[PDB]
Amino acid sequence: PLMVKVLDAVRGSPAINVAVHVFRLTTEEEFVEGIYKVEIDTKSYWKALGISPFHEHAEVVFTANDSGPRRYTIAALLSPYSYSTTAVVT
Amino acid sequence: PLMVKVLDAVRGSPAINVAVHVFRLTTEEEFVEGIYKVEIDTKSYWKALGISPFHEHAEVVFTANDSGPRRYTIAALLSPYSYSTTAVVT
Amino acid sequence: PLMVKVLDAVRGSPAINVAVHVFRLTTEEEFVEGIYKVEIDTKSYWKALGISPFHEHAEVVFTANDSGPRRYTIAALLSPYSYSTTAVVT
Amino acid sequence: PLMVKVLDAVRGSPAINVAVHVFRLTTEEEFVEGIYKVEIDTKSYWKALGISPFHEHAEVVFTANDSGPRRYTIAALLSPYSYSTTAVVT
Amino acid sequence: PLMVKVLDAVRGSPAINVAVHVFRLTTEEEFVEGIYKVEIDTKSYWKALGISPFHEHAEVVFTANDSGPRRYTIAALLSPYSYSTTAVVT
Repeated sequence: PLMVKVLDAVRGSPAINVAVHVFRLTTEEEFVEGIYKVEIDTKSYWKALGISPFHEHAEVVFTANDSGPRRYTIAALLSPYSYSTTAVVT
Repeated sequence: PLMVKVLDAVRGSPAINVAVHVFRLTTEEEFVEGIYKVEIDTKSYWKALGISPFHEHAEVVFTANDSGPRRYTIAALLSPYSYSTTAVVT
Repeated sequence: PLMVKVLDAVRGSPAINVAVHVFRLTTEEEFVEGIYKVEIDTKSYWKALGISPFHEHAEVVFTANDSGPRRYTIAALLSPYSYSTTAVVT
Repeated sequence: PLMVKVLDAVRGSPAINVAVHVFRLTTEEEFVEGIYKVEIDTKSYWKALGISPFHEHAEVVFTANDSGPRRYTIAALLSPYSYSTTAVVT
Repeated sequence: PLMVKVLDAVRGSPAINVAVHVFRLTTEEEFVEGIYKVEIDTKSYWKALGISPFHEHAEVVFTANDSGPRRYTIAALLSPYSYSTTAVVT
């Protein structure tokens, strides 16, 4: 008799982020990966190269210059607000 | 008789982040990975290279220059607020 | 008769971060990894290289220059607030 | 007759971070890893290299220069506040 | 008849961090790892290298220069506050 009651009665004015889950090489099975996922300026360079990517003779030069003027200005991230003044000014 | 009551009655104006879970090479099974995941400027360089990536003879130069003028300005991260003044100013 | 009551009645205006879980090479099974995960400037260089990545003869130079002018300015991280003035100023 | 009552009645305006869990090479099973996890400037260089990563003959130079002008300014981390003035100024 | 009542009635405006858990190579099982985990500038260099990582002949130079101008300024870490003025100024 599984019973999940979430947020039954809401008279007011809220700001909500609900997530209700009810259950009864690289291999992934039977999962929930990302629901509210925020990835900002994420980088992956060499992921899951194949079987024997450099088998016998390899002269590999891996230079990774992460070098830049960047400006991430997020006034409210994954954050609800009922009554508020959210501002980014310059 | 599993019964989960979350946030039954809310008269006011809240700011909520609910997450209700009810249950009855690299291999991952039967999981919930990231629900409210915030990844800022995350980096992965060599992940899960294949079987025998440099087997016999390898001359590998791995230079990883993480070098940049960066500005992450987050006024409210994963943080709700009911009545408030959230500001980023310059 | 499992019964979980969380936050039954809320008249006021709160700021909440709820998480209710009710249960009845690298291998991970049957888990909940990250729910409110905040990863800022996280780095992983060599993770889970394959079977025999440098088997017989390897001349590996691993230079990892973590060197940059960076500015992470987070006014409120994973921290809700009901009535407040949250500000980042310059 | 397992019964968990958390935060039954809240008239006021709080700022809460609830987490209610109710239960009845590198291998990890049957766990909850990170719920409110905050990782700032975390680094992992060589994790879980494969079976026999440098088996017979290896000339490995591992130089790890962690050297940079960095500024992490977090005004409130994993810390809710009901009525308050939280400020980062310059 | 397990019964856990936490924070039954709260009239005022608090700032709370609740965590209620109710239960009835490197291998880890059946655990709760980190709930409110704050890791700042944590580093792990060589963790869980595979079976026989340098078996027969190895000339390994491990130089780890942890050398940088860094500024971590956290005004309130894992510390809620009801009525307060929390400030980082420069």
